[PDB]
Formats: sequence, structure tokens, C-alpha cells
Amino acid sequence: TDMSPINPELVQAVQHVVIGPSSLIVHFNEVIGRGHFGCVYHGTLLGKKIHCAVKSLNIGEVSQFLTEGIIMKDFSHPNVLSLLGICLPLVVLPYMKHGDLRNFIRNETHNPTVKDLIGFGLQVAKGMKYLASKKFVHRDLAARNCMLDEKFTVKVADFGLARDMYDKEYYSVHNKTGAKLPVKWMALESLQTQKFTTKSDVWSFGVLLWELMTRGAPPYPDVNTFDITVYLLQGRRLLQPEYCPDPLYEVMLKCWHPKAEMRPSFSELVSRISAIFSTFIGEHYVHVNATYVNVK
Ligand SMILES: Cn1cc(-c2ccc3nnc(C(F)(F)c4ccc5nc(NC(=O)C6CC6)cn5n4)n3c2)cn1
Ligand SMILES: [Cl-]
Repeated sequence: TDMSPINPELVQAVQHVVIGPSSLIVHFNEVIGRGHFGCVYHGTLLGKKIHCAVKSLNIGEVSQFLTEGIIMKDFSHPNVLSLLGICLPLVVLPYMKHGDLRNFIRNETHNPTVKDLIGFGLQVAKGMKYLASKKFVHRDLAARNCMLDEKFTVKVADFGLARDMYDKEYYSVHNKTGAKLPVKWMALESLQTQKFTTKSDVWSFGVLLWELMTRGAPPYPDVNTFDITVYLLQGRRLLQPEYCPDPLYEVMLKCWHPKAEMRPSFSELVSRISAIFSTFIGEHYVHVNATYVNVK
């Protein structure tokens, strides 16, 4: 690549994931939202009742649905969206009061500080550190794909059975293979090979940090296709946001290192961002840039 600028066992194994039919109520008349692979609705998981989000998806596929459930049920971490269970093709997930992280930071009625937004970034880094330690490559880390609960705990989401194209604006079709890919978040090497690694997740995380400090501006306005590769190979990176501290921009530039192996691990990012976070006291209000308002 160019990097210099120019089954009985499966049934028994899935038992701890399955929710019984009469112990879940799906409110099909209360839609939360629509995705490409399924519609998401409000639900009551049942003694004791707990509020949840239920995604309704569209034999080999049944085996894979159960298998994906088991794998997803093993991932338990405060900054990762947990699987509550499955029902058959329904995916039962915790309801996220504040929706996706991008919409949250863009909302003009919210008044985040620098500390708040760096805090969200730190939470995402902790989630990714956990997933990377399980050898799980996300492939689509972005602010739209993380969610926020009632305590403002950020959860890395959009993986496993919750995988979808949640905003179709930011997925571009590769002219040969036909794959719809999030090109504005992709590493230089993934743009060229369509292979993904933990180090390409690190690149994406850098872009996510940029999204946080801009309060959800779209990266690279009017560069929407795989021609982003050419743009990057001119010797370019996303500019430093007005409210991004110098040390955090230095971190973003490390995430976008041309050589994948020279990019920091998520362990390193958690360390570095935690230090930066600790220097702020909640005095710097972050406002939206006039030139990014209303732009796609
Ligand atoms: C732009 N955008 C991105 C997403 C997105 C991203 C990642 C993701 N991973 N899983 C899901 C889900 F769909 F399964 C799901 C799971 C729990 C949940 N809680 C709410 N609560 C709200 O919407 C409240 C504000 C009202 C919605 N979901 N959606 N994701 C949905 C939706 N839109
Ligand atoms: Cl602050």
C-alpha cells in the first residue's frame, strides 16, 4: 500500500443467552428507529421489569444468529453495549436514554465542556481497550456508532448482532466490490485493501476524537468517496478543532500515523487521554463552529 505522500452443542451453549417468549414484551407500536438490517423498538424485559431496546432482524443463518449471540454475551464492560439476550429473530439490548453520541454532542440544547468531551473520548478508549484485548476488530468506530445512557456512560455499540448502517450518508460504495464503507473514518491502508485491524480502529478513534471536539461536524466536507485516499496522500490530516487542546491534537496525529504499527495501542490512548482529562476542571465551554453548522 501507498503510505508516503505523493447442532446439539450449539443449542446447549446458547442457553445462557436465550430469553423465553412470554418473559419479553416487544412494543411494536413504539418504534425507536430504523436501520438497513432491522427495525428497533421499545420493550419490557421480564419477576421485575426492565426497559430495553429490541431490534427485529430480517437454518445456516439461524446457527450464525445463535453463535453471534454467544460471542456477544461474553463481552461485558461498562463502556461496551451489552447483550441482554436473544429471542426467536430479536436482539434484546439495554435502552440508551440519550441515543447516539454524535446526535448528543450536536444538540444545541446541550452545554458540554472540554472536560466532558475528552471524558467521552476516554470512555470510548476504555471500551476499545477491552474489545482489542478480546482480539475484536470493530471496523466501524465513529461517534454515530457509540451510545450514551442515563448516567452519561458512553458505550461502544454497533457490533455483533447490533451491526448496521445507522446513518446511510457516511457509507460509500466501492466501485468494484460493491461494499458500502465508512471511508471518512478508514485508515489509509484499509482504503486501499479493505482489510481492517486493531490499528485501523486506532485511526478511526482519532477521527472520533475530532468529532467530539467539533461537537459532531462531518470529517472532510465534500470529500465523500475513496478519493479521500488521494486527499490524504497529498500530505493532509483533519485540522485541529478550535476547542481541542494541543496535547489531544498530538494524540490524534499519532492515531493517523502512516505506518499502522507505529500507532498507539488503546492501552496507550487510555493512559494519554486520562492524563489530559485530569488537567481540566470544567471551565471551558465548547461551542459549535459556524462553518460546520448544517453541513453534511
Ligand atoms: C444515528 N443512530 C445511531 C444509532 C445506533 C448506533 C449504534 C447502535 N448499536 N445498537 C443500536 C441499536 F439500534 F440496537 C440501539 C440499541 C439501543 C438503543 N437505545 C436507543 N435509544 C434512543 O434512540 C434514544 C434517544 C431516544 C436507540 N438504540 N438503538 N445502535 C443504534 C441509532 N441512530
Ligand atoms: Cl473544561
